[PDB]
Amino acid sequence: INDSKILSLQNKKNTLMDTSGYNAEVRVEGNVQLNPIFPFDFKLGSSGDDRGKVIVTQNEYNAMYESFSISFWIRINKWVSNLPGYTIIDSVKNNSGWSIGIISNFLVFTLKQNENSEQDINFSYDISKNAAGYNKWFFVTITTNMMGNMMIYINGKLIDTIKVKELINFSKTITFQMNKIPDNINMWIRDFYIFAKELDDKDINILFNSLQYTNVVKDYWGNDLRYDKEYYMINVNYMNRYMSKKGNGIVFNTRKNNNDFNEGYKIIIKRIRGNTNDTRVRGENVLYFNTTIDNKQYSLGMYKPSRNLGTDLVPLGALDQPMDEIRKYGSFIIQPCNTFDYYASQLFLSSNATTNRLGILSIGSYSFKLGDDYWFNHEYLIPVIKIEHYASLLESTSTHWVFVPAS
Ligand SMILES: CC(=O)N[C@@H]1[C@@H](O[C@@H]2O[C@H](CO)[C@H](O)[C@H](O[C@]3(C(=O)O)C[C@H](O)[C@@H](NC(C)=O)[C@H]([C@H](O)[C@H](O)CO)O3)[C@H]2O)[C@@H](O)[C@@H](CO)O[C@H]1O
Repeated sequence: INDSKILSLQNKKNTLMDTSGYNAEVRVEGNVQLNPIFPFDFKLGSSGDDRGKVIVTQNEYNAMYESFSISFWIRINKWVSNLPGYTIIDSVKNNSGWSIGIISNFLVFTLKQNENSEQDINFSYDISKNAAGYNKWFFVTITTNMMGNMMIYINGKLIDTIKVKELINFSKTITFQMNKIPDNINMWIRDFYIFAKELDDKDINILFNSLQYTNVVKDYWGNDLRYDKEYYMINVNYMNRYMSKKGNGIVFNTRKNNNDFNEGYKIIIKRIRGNTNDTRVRGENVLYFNTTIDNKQYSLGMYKPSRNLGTDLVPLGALDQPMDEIRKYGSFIIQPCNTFDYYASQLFLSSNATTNRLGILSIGSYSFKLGDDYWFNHEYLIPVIKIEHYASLLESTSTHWVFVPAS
């Protein structure tokens, strides 16, 4: 409910300001970059004395702090598991207030009563699902009740709760600056809001969704997915695998460098149906995939395997196919699929480049012959389309595909 909003930090015509009506002073110092297109984020780094600093000084209010909520979008790169301690958003003055910091895989909200007494709650990201760092946009919501609980949500899901110690002096200043605690990282923020009440589960999820274009598909880091751009296409079940080729088949190989994404072939997404005013990829767009291998441009498309892999299964491969083959055998309908853990998409086989769905793109290990195979079948982990009878796979995580920018 926006009637409780008492701070609203936003980029408006390339100027950070408070749009809430309470007109807090916003000062910008040093290397702060503002994004002129959505989501209109500001960017800070950790290097230099000219490091980047946003000071928000609230105006005449702090008379409304028995319950409050803090909400914002944030992205950190490269947020590695051994990250040193950093304060990033600080509102502490004379040893009381609150603070937001990061260390290792933790983001920590600290409610500071005195120099001696101090409570914190945190979100610790799942390292097993983020081998290359948690470098994706996420939505933080912190709700505090001075006579109740102190909670943190991430992407609208509750993570950590603590009872507040019942007896605090709040600072009028909020300072966005990446300050190390006695290699270089970047930080993006947008839509930093403070509410003068304790938001509940329902309001937080309404808020969460209201700040996104739900039908704009996202890349792995949460930025808008785009046509005519090189990506690494990776399946959620097999994040430790890169795309390769054998014969006319696409095969997935195990990564040598698991702490980043720089292996295998790159795909470019090509629009067939969609909005031409921009380059963004949207749900119900129909599209196809190109990839460049040994300087020859191929396109992804179905092919007949050496043997039947299973009922209703057809493998997806890299073929030198003319546009009419792409239409019949390699056109897809994309739908966004965002989870707490990842920004992904589902891909349905298009009937002749229409929005009519014939199957779903999944993945699996199958034993058959590719390339120069002759005498024996071999196990290959391949992208595979389940035709017609794919109802059980709709909820399956094997149909969740992500796209990591390959610059
Ligand atoms: C049937 C069964 O329970 N088998 C057990 C194994 O289950 C498979 O485990 C492998 C891991 O080695 C995979 O996780 C596989 O899951 C998927 C997958 O590959 O991601 C889900 C996909 O939906 C499915 N694809 C399609 C198109 O349906 C594939 C696919 O069926 C296979 O890849 C084809 O070979 O499978 C699990 O099914 C696993 O628990 C092992 C561990 O011991 O135990 C087997 O008993």
